[PDB]
Amino acid sequence: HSYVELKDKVIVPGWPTLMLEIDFVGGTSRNQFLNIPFLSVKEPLQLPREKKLTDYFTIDVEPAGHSLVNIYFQIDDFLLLTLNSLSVYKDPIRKYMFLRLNKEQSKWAINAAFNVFSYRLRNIGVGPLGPDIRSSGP
Amino acid sequence: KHSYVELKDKVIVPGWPTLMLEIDFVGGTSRNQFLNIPFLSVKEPLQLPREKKLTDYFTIDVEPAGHSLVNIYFQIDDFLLLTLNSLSVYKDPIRKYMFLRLNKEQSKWAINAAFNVFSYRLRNIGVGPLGPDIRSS
Amino acid sequence: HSYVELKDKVIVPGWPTLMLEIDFVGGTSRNQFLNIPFLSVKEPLQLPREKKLTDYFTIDVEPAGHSLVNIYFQIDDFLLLTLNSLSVYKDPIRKYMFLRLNKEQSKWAINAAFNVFSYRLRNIGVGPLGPDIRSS
Amino acid sequence: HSYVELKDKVIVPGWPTLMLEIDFVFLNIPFLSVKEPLQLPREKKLTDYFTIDVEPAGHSLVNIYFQIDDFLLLTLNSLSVYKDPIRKYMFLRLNKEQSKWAINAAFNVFSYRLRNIGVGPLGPDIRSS
Amino acid sequence: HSYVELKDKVIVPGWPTLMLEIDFVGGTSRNQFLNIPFLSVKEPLQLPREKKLTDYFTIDVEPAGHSLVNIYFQIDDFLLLTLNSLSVYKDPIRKYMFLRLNKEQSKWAINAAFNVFSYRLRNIGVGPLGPDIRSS
Amino acid sequence: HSYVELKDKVIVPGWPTLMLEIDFVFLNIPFLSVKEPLQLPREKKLTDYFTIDVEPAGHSLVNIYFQIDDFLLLTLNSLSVYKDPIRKYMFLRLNKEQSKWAINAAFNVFSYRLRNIGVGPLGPDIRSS
Amino acid sequence: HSYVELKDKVIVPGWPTLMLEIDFVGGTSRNQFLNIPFLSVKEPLQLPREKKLTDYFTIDVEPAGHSLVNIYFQIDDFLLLTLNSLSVYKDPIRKYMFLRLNKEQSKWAINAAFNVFSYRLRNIGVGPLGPDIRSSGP
Amino acid sequence: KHSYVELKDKVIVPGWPTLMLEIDFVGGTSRNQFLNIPFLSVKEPLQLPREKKLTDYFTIDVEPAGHSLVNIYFQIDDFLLLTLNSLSVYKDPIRKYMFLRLNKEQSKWAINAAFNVFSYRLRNIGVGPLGPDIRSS
Amino acid sequence: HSYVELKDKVIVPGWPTLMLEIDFVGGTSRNQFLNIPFLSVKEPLQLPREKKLTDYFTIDVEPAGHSLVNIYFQIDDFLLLTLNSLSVYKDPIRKYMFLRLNKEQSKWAINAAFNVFSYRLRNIGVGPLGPDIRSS
Amino acid sequence: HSYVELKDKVIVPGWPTLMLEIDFVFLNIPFLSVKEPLQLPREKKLTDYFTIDVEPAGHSLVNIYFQIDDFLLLTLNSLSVYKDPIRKYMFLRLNKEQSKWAINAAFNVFSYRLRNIGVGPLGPDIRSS
Amino acid sequence: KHSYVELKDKVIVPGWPTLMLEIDFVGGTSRNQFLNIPFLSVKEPLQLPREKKLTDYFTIDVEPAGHSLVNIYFQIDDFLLLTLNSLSVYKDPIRKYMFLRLNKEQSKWAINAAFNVFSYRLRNIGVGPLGPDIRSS
Amino acid sequence: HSYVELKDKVIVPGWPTLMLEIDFVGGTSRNQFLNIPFLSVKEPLQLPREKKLTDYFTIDVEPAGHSLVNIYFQIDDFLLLTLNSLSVYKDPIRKYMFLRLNKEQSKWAINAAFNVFSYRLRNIGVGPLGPDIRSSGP
Ligand SMILES: Nc1nc2c(ncn2[C@@H]2O[C@H](CO)[C@@H](OP(=O)(O)O)[C@H]2O)c(=O)[nH]1
Ligand SMILES: Nc1nc2c(ncn2[C@@H]2O[C@H](CO)[C@@H](OP(=O)(O)O)[C@H]2O)c(=O)[nH]1
Ligand SMILES: Nc1nc2c(ncn2[C@@H]2O[C@H](CO)[C@@H](OP(=O)(O)O)[C@H]2O)c(=O)[nH]1
Ligand SMILES: Nc1nc2c(ncn2[C@@H]2O[C@H](CO)[C@@H](OP(=O)(O)O)[C@H]2O)c(=O)[nH]1
Ligand SMILES: Nc1nc2c(ncn2[C@@H]2O[C@H](CO)[C@@H](OP(=O)(O)O)[C@H]2O)c(=O)[nH]1
Ligand SMILES: Nc1nc2c(ncn2[C@@H]2O[C@H](CO)[C@@H](OP(=O)(O)O)[C@H]2O)c(=O)[nH]1
Ligand SMILES: [Cl-]
Ligand SMILES: [Cl-]
Ligand SMILES: [Cl-]
Ligand SMILES: [Cl-]
Ligand SMILES: [Cl-]
Ligand SMILES: [Cl-]
Ligand SMILES: [Cl-]
Ligand SMILES: [Cl-]
Ligand SMILES: [Cl-]
Ligand SMILES: [Cl-]
Ligand SMILES: [Cl-]
Ligand SMILES: [Cl-]
Ligand SMILES: [Cl-]
Ligand SMILES: [Cl-]
Ligand SMILES: [Cl-]
Repeated sequence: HSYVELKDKVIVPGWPTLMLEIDFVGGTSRNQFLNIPFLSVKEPLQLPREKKLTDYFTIDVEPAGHSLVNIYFQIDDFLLLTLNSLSVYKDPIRKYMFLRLNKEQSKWAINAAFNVFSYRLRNIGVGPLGPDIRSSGP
Repeated sequence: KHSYVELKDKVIVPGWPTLMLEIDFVGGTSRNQFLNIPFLSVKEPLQLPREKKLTDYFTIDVEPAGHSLVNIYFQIDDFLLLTLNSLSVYKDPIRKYMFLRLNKEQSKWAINAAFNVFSYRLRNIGVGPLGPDIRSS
Repeated sequence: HSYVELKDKVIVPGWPTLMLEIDFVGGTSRNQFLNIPFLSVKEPLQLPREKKLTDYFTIDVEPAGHSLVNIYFQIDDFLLLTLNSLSVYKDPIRKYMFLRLNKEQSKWAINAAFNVFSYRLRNIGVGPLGPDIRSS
Repeated sequence: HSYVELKDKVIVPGWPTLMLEIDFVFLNIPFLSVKEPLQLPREKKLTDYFTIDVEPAGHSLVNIYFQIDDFLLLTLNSLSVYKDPIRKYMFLRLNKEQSKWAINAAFNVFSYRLRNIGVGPLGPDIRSS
Repeated sequence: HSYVELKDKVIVPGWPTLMLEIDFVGGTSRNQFLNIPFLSVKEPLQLPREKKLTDYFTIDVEPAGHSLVNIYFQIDDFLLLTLNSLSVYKDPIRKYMFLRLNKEQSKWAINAAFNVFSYRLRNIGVGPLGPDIRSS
Repeated sequence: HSYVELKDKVIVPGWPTLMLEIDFVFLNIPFLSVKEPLQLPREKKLTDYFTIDVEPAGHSLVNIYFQIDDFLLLTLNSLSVYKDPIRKYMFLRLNKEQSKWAINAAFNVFSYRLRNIGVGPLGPDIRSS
Repeated sequence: HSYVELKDKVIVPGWPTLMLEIDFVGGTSRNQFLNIPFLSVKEPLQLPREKKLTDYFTIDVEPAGHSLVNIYFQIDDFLLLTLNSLSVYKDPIRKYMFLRLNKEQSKWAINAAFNVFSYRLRNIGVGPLGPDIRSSGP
Repeated sequence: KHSYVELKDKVIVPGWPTLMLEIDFVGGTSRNQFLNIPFLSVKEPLQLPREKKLTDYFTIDVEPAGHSLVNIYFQIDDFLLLTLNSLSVYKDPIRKYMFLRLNKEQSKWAINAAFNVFSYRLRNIGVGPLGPDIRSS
Repeated sequence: HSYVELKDKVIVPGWPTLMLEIDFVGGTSRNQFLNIPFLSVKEPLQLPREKKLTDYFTIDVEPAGHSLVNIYFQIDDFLLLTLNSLSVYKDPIRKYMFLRLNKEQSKWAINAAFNVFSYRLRNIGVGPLGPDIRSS
Repeated sequence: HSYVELKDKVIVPGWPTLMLEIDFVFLNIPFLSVKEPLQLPREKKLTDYFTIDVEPAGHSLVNIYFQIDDFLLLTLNSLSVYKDPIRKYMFLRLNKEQSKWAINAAFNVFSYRLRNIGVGPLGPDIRSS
Repeated sequence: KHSYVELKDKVIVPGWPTLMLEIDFVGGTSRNQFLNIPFLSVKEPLQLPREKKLTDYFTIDVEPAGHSLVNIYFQIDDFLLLTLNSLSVYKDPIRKYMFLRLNKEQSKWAINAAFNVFSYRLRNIGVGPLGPDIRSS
Repeated sequence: HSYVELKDKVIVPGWPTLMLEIDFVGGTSRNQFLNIPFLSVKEPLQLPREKKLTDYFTIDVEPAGHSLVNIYFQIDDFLLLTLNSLSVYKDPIRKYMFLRLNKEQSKWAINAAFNVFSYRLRNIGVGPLGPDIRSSGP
């Protein structure tokens, strides 16, 4: 297989957001969390409270330059189905993915030597013009 | 259908007074870092009527445009649009539906605040001593 | 006249550096100074006895974008002669000039509404590969 | 001779890393992807092989120039994943914030080292796929 | 006229803060500045281009006790308008005012025989619960 | 809702302690007398449960406001010697010197923790008498 | 039993002083000693050079507030007799006592987490007006 | 029997020149921390005769008043009492036997020095620019 | 007149110290101030309200050798009276004076081409053996 | 009494050392050559025996004055290689740079200690020849 | 045989303009530390002809004189010697072959650079405000 | 035996230099090397690449004052021959030697508590007037 890029275009302004929050080992201050707008979704995600994220969603942080980091992903079939069914951009999710962070995003990941303590997905809702904005594409 | 178009950098002209967009978030992390965006260069200061308020004329909306960048979307009432276009040093740049792009660092901040806007304002900043000489040059 | 750009190329790796230290009105004690590498010079800029860079310079910060700022300057006739004779890049200095700050450096000027409290000159030396680097 | 850039493409996602860490009188910079760990002889130290010079390259950006002795160069070029990127005369670019930090320190480096960073759980799969 | 007290209640938890940074004549390099949280404001106090707080203010430290000191101030007409329009507490600012330093803060003014070297304004932001706190 | 004060009376001489320690970008504050040690689950950390906000409350004094997640609140209220003092929204007052320190740091907290402090030789006798 | 407060009023100005000096674990600089004027005495204390203070006098430092500490005491009968016989205020000493320190006094005790390294009593003499002052009560 | 009475805070009047009591201890810990006590507000500066000295007019005595607080006790000769009362902005506050209270921090310092006074003085401090306007207001 | 030497002996171990803090034009943010123990005094030098040491002093750094520098000063009449009445060493202060910097202290003045940005006065206390030491 | 200088001649090349180390609110000063290591009783600490006072002695140089309790004095005088150099009242001189450092700290010492430094490979031969 | 004689400290006269010798090394360690040596006090500024250069008039050579100290040896052309002697406040101190001694700290620096001179110059420094009053006194 | 001083006078200006470089344990920054001009030599030193310096040349750093250090030396017969034959000052080298460093030289040695990591001899060549200078003695 290969690891396919999850590109920026899966973020569609005005649609609720799925956010991947990452905390690194030795992080003390919370403004050190790496928060990544991950996917725009038609409705918020809800996983079976029984199931854990760690069993359906593996992440891995690697260096990609002198101040860049990439995030690599393993996504279980059942979550890929769920995510593909929520995603506003049409079915962008594959089993093996990655996305590139910019230099600003990468600062704390480089400092913790890519050592991850905890991660999660969080549903982030929309602002006052959200419907208008998504309705307004050219 | 209308379109959301970009208020680009060219609308800031060096030497002219500045209209500054100031946004505060609800649960923004890190202290003493503000979101101050020079918004539009103006020939004369903005002055809204005393009884009416800004949020009757001006609505904003911060959303993500990708895995790192964030845009402020906004809707501008017809009255403030005429006023702002008439004051604007750049020729009539203002439209009813727009956005401006945040930079890499500002995006990070807005993301960290979960895009959650507590308030915002528009403030007049004057010019330094060489201002007159800079615009007339 | 026109305000002509003092561009990045007048900083040449391996030569001592002329630097502009700026303090903005407001902010916090925690705030570092804004420190702008300004000109690569043959040798340290020495001012006449009892003088300061404020005595030959006049600066004015103006926005140039949604997160960008330029610094505009007016440079006195004698300092103009001085900096043109120390400059590594051939005679880059004019009386009316500006330089463009990046989106990091502008952050500090914008939150102070462009208002400078003070500035002064600093001279910076070169490390152990300096001459080697400029030769290459 | 000329100081050639050690470009970002010497970093290969999936393989272990050499982190350049620098204390100005602090920054971490991934430096080189390697096939095996670096470990100098017991009775030498990095500064026997490696000189660092931090230098301004514009009105905001800063480069780190460095000179690599021949023994460290043949060693690093053998361990490197990317094929023989290392030369005697080189530089690398710091970002907007690293630069500022460097400027604030008047470019004075107090110390520096090279540290082996192992890889994540998908590491071997990323590079092998 | 009378010197009216700018009391503690004009600092309101959860709002940005206006601060007065004072340097006293004498003392030591080790001495921290005297930093007095002065006014809670809607937004940061921005001064007109090229101006400083010294240009609108006049301060005078006098003892008020065996280990107590007050700061007296005379506030210029335009800054008076400005601070009364940013104030969170409703219009607390008068032209002639004083504030009472505590027995810790007075220690620093008394050992300098009340003599100020300089002062300037600082603006301080709010943490992650700021708006939450002011709402409650 | 309202931020209620965590008063001094939650400190009971004789019983072990929870020390709030805070590093501004340093102060120790006895925080809560507890019957048994606090120890969070292995895979969480304090800042998952606990937000701190330092704020000026006059011309000299400073308070620390904080928000406590429900799990940490039920946990702390069970261990507490004083009966259920802990709420979701609270503050505590710093002294004249702590305040100054806080002001000098522009109220910026770099880190904070909660540490178990055992008791002295008369500890059990003090509380039991 | 209970632990009885040794109140300020046992300090009678103009009379020599008994001082309790406390040093904490990890104290480096001597201006970190906690010195407490403990009792006013008619004459200086002198314990049998044979006997140790630690056998007749136990101390214990506890928290009492967010920046307050209290000192708790166990006083052997023989020292209580001795102290009661020296004390200017009439017989204030009991077997189980405590006194409250203010916030200023408590700073280094809070920093060492109440961990005591060493303590002692010291006789502190009087100034030039001492007799006049003690003679002058209203 | 006489009594030792308190020289209270009210005898310091803002806007008037200050008579400052300065005490040095023998083995005081911590450097650059002085014991400077503003002592009495005066209409005109104090000036003792050149030949005579302060310790012929003024005697001080630092003692503890409890487990934390410390008082400076003092005895003031009849000549300096007349002089000080005549100079005092507050109406005749000075008596022959007095004390003033030290604060929590100063007590700690005096305790740490074992109350052991090396020397002391009385020094005139002037007024700032608003002084005149503050007392006549 | 002549510039008379303020010699080392006017610093007397065990007494508070009067110090001159100097900032030179140029250099680096990293540069410590040049701090010269200047006079041992009975008590702290207190200046009149609103005044600074620059208001009574005039200084001029000149070289005295291949790595040596002296500081020359002109001292105003009232400050002359003040420092002569606080001096521990009997009346050492004249209107025109100089003091000799050592090869370490001159290093800092020479690299700035003798050019001072500012100076101010500092007062330094004494440790726990101070009076003991001066008595001995 | 008088504060007498602890001169350089109390340092005897070849014999182990007592290093005076001082942290201003950092300097190492060889202090005394000793025949055997110093080790205080378990329940005491240096500052019980030893007071330090840093003081300016000219327009550039600084001395460290110190007072040595009688027990530490008899102990140090027995271990000393040079014969009984130690008195109750003493001082030592700092160099041009140590001084500057001391001045920069407003002479404020945060801590100080005495550390045993063993000897080199020729140590015993140097002193015995 | 000629001799290399010392340019001693006496040739620097306080109150007069300074001729400063500035030396840069090739691989000198430590940043922002320069080798600036005040070289000779002069009545008027030095000004070499525009076409000719310093290294045609002036040659320097840094060597060790022992286990710690280092001397700068130099050779001075006949033209610059006449010029420098005529400008020199001190009476004719310059000869064709000389040296000056470096101090303990400067020696260390020169040693660390392996004595390896990259370039050097002579620069005029003026006088402070009391200059006139200092030399005429 | 005794340890004989290797005095400054063995440095003869204008003649190439032999330099003893010393690095101390815990030295991080290279401007912390102690470099000592050791001997002036008629030609550069060249030891049999087979042989090590450590077998022919032992060094030892000792304290000699509150800010002074001395370096003590053991020099094998074969290197003494070699050094004596190179040395410009006539035959100054003995088996047991020492030299005194000044206070400036001693700073980093005192900081590392005299603990040596590595040392070596390095040949340092001469400047543009070197021959003239050595020819010019009075
Ligand atoms: N995404 C977004 N949310 C905003 C904005 N302004 C206020 N908010 C609030 O922040 C929340 C998302 O972080 C939204 O509430 P809701 O998501 O709970 O409906 C929304 O009401 C904005 O400009 N963008
Ligand atoms: N590079 C990398 N390391 C990780 C990640 N998550 C956890 N780690 C841990 O951090 C270490 C690298 O800093 C690895 O251990 P290892 O180096 O002992 O193999 C690994 O266990 C990740 O996403 N990327
Ligand atoms: N709280 C307290 N602890 C003390 C005191 N004296 C010594 N200690 C020691 O300090 C520790 C608390 O900081 C205790 O150990 P423990 O916590 O392992 O029981 C105790 O042994 C004291 O007076 N009070
Ligand atoms: N208690 C006290 N002692 C003083 C004072 N001034 C000087 N001293 C000296 O300090 C000592 C007590 O610390 C006293 O000596 P004595 O106690 O040895 O008799 C006393 O002489 C003072 O004001 N109060
Ligand atoms: N004093 C000294 N110690 C050295 C030297 N070289 C190495 N050392 C080591 O440093 C230590 C002293 O700091 C010694 O160990 P030791 O103290 O355990 O005997 C010794 O092994 C030297 O030249 N002088
Ligand atoms: N010793 C010395 N070397 C110098 C000087 N100026 C330049 N150099 C160069 O430094 C080198 C010695 O460190 C010399 O080259 P070389 O020794 O390779 O011949 C020499 O050319 C100087 O003034 N003294
Ligand atoms: Cl995609
Ligand atoms: Cl667009
Ligand atoms: Cl544009
Ligand atoms: Cl360019
Ligand atoms: Cl300047
Ligand atoms: Cl109030
Ligand atoms: Cl200001
Ligand atoms: Cl009682
Ligand atoms: Cl009373
Ligand atoms: Cl009162
Ligand atoms: Cl002298
Ligand atoms: Cl001043
Ligand atoms: Cl000579
Ligand atoms: Cl001379
Ligand atoms: Cl010899």
